Amino acid sequence: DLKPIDVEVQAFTSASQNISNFTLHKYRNICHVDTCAAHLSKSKENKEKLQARNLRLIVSSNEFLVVVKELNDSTVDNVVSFNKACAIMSAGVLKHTFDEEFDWKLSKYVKTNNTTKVIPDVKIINRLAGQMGLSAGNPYYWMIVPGYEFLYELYPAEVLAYTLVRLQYRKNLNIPDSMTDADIVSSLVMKMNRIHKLEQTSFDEALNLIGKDNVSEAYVELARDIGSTSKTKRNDEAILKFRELIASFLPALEADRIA
Amino acid sequence: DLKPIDVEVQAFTSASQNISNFTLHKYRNICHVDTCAAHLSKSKENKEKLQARNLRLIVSSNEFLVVVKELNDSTVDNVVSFNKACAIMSAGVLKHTFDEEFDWKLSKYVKTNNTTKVIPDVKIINRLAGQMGLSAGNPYYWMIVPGYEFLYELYPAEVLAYTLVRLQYRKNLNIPDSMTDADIVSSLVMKMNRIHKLEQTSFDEALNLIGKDNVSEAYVELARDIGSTSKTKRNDEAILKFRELIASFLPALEADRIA
Amino acid sequence: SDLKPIDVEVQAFTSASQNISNFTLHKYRNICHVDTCAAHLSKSKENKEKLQARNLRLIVSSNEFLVVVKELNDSTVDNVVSFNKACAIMSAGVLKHTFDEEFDWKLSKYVKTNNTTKVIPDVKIINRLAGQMGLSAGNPYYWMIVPGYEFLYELYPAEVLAYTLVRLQYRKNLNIPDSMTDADIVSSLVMKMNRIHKLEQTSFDEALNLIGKDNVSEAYVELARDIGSTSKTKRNDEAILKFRELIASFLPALEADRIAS
Amino acid sequence: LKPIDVEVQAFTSASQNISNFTLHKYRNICHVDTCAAHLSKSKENKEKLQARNLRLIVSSNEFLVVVKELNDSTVDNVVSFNKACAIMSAGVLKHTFDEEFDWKLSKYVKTNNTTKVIPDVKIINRLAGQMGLSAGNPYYWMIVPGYEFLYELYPAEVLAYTLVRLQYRKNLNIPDSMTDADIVSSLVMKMNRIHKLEQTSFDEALNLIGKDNVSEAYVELARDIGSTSKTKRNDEAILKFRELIASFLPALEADRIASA
Repeated sequence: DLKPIDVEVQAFTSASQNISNFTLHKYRNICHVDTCAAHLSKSKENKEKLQARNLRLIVSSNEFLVVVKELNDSTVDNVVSFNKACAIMSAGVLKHTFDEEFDWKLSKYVKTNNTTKVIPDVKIINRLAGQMGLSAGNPYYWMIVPGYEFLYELYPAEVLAYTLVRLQYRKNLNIPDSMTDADIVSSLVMKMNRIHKLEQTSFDEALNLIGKDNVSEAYVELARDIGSTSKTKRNDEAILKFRELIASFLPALEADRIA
Repeated sequence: DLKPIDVEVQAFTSASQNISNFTLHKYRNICHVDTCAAHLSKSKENKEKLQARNLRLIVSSNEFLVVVKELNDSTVDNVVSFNKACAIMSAGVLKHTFDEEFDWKLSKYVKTNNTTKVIPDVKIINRLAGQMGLSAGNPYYWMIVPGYEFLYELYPAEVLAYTLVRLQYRKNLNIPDSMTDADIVSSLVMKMNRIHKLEQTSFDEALNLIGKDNVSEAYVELARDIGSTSKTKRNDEAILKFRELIASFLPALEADRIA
Repeated sequence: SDLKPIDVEVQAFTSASQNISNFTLHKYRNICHVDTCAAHLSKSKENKEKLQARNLRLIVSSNEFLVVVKELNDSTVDNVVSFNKACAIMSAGVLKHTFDEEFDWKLSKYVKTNNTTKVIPDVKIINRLAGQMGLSAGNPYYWMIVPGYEFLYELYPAEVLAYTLVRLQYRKNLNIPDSMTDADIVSSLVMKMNRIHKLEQTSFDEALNLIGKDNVSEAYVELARDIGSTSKTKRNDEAILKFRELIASFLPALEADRIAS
Repeated sequence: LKPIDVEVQAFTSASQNISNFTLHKYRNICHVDTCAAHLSKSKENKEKLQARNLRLIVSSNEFLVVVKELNDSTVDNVVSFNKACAIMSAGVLKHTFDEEFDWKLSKYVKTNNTTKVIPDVKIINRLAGQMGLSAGNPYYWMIVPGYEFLYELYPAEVLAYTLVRLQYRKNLNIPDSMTDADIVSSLVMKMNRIHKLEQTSFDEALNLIGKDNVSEAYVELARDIGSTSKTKRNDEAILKFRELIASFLPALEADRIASA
């Protein structure tokens, strides 16, 4: 009566799991600097378009990336998330603005040996870095991008310092209160757990390996010009006066209510 | 399978933004009312299409608009951004639902003179206005659109009152919590800043030029039905009333226990 | 010339484009064979488990079946329904033979139910949900204790509200999770009451007096009379207390283990 | 919509009959890697079970017919989903747990095995993974549906896992639709059968099996969760990060003085 269907044995293995071993080291030379800087300068609009369609971004005469929403995870190297796309392109630019990068086998910063010395076009503007008070030409300019946390494997002290700046200067950076302090650091802490094995390693050990003085120097540079523009003050003054208006309206709100 | 759109490389520069003057007064008569109301009722789907291609929107038998993303906005009169397009079509409907508009020469509202009496087709639905508790036929119905802030130059007290409502009832309107309170008012403040010159003018001076009584009239109208619409207040009232009922029944319950 | 824009044809968004048809139990009043619908209801837990994997076809009489599905794809089709609507339709089919009266909203009163054939639900079919409240087979309320019962408000408002009252009061006795706020308990009923009573322009006391607070109280007394505890539920509650006692005992050993690591 | 037909079959007092189920009737039916492979597909077997009864071949000599709970039988090889998973789990754990319980001696005797078998370490248990276990852990294949039936063989280990489920229910993605009593009810039912809890105390039961054994297993399982918690790492990070930012005040003032 039970009429059972046969179920063939088929174990769940690593082959059936998500093999996401993403490293920026497989993408170090795919950018034409001014091209990837341009794509990064349009990160807001690229994200708006990504809501509707997948994107194809040409990054050099020899390479392109296919940008997806993460749910479309694929082993194919040049199919990537939005944050991975942004990190890959930023790495292509920062190769020419940061003199040093991290060697995890030597546990130290080493010189980035760059055959070709290229200056990113100083006329390409990064609105995210401009909100911080950074100006075009700053070496950190093209690090202020979505998914910057993936850069931790190349520039750990610089990436952590920016995360620290986001944590301290929430309000100057227009970060919503919906974002807890954990929301700010969680992406970075995932990257740090991958490299440092935080289950078996402490945060003190990780921070001393990359060097707190390195983090200190980057934090000072990134925080130097954070503040408020005239627009940010006008918006803050408006909110306070708009709530004044809302308050002065309640007599008439309850009067219309009685009727 | 992923069908990606090609994204043309075009860097953001200081020349990227049209800082050019925009006045709704050169678009006052281009709409056939029900046609523009029909486009506005599809604002969500038009924006999705706009990510892939520019849009040609026929607004009457004499006029059309070319819709582009913001960085492609032009001095060309019929090439407009998404928000300007929606504002233009909203003004075309609102000229037949709002009796008065603002004259900045005379610092007062004047009567809108309409050759033709036209009622917007009450069967065209504004999903955005339903979220706020407005029903079709309400004179404010087709002001609840993207880029409504551009309407400030015609209906300043009404536009401000809606902004006040968006600030106070953000959660009721299911505004994403990714948006700060400054995000909610920024667009309006920018338009108020161009017209009132808020670097040499006070918010109080601006608010008394348009009239705090007028803002109050409109705030009461728009705020009225959000309150009576709150799912959360109905449920809270119910919980208290329900517990009052349970207290009512305790004598009957004890009497039943004895029998 | 270079913008090359695509043409967008005018096509207004209407109520034809929303299409939320009004669901009424009045279009399903005679589709049940009583013992068949009570049996489907007696397996609501297992029907719900099966719906996670596949859509369901439930035969309700020799002339009718329902197709139960998760999140109706704008189902305008009458026989294609949600789990809660399917459960309410089958519950109404049974309660037509156990409740003597139903509500007439044009008369604002309860009226007699026109039943030519009086059928007794098979008393051997057990409702585990009603048994958890302390109800016994044969109770007229037995097959009201079902998922999606709130839809029955349009036929039995005072009985549906009274059950909601028992759920709100006796959370703990009825194994209701803390993840369910008190609003979560009443929200579906309040949506039904809003649709019928127009609660934007009517008070809760207006609504409660039209259906009748004495009607609510009679039903509340019936449903709350036998609320209590089984030996099993005290065992679980004692187990939870002792288990936490153990967890506290072990905090020395866990701290000792962590610094060692 | 391709609906499945659901046969009408009322729930009665007949639908469930209390019947003795002992894992001791099934101790040698598994080929270890085969049962581990079935357990590794527990989620997919459950989805299949909603539509059809399943036949699972567990060795070259044996198979189980898996049915929904109300179709459970006294027939040995017709079993519920939870019983099937527990039978296959005991088959794997016989070669990973060194000791099992003797309820006539009221203590853990040694598991004697003719053949030394190691479960294929490349078969993955997804639910043991989110708990923070890694393949090769002796507890790896206890983290299965219906594990509570294993109390008959590994009472301290089963109780310890139930303890971890109660405390760290958020870390283990346990649905919040479940009460704390939902988490322990199945274990208490089995504890009630063996210990006669109406005429026995919990304290009596836990002393028979040994509170020391329970603690040992509890610490093992609880430590792997702690180190695994994403929320905990983020909280630690924020504390360390606030300290670091305070560290930088002298360097910041030095830069503020240079800027002026």
